[PDB]
Amino acid sequence: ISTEEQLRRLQEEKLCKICMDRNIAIVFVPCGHLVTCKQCAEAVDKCPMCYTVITFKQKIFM
Amino acid sequence: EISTEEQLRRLQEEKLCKICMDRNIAIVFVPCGHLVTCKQCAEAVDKCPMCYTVITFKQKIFMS
Ligand code: NI
Ligand SMILES: [Zn+2]
Ligand SMILES: [Zn+2]
Ligand SMILES: [Zn+2]
Ligand SMILES: [Zn+2]
Repeated sequence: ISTEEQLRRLQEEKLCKICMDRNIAIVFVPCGHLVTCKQCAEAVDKCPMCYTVITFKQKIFM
Repeated sequence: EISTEEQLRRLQEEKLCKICMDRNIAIVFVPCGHLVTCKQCAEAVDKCPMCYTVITFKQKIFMS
């Protein structure tokens, strides 16, 4: 409910779901999930969230 | 950015389509990688409205 806690929550959402250090920076084609930072995207050939095979790793910019 | 409040506001707003600001980004542009528009707003553009790079694909993304 508090501002700080809402904030902590959104920050935590932005984090790579594999290393949880760096922010997400890659979108998986073709499933379209935002899952990993750039480094961690080197370790995966299938989306961790939906297991779709990744045909391409697009770099993103907000 | 200068207070927890503005930090919150920014993280909340950056989810929003940058054109209409009425709904979440739902498209990433290939090849530039800009996250700019909801599905509706991406319909009209053939170049990214941020960097003007020709768009070869509008990839749907899941952002909540
Ligand atoms: Ni509005
Ligand atoms: Zn990572
Ligand atoms: Zn996926
Ligand atoms: Zn829009
Ligand atoms: Zn662009």
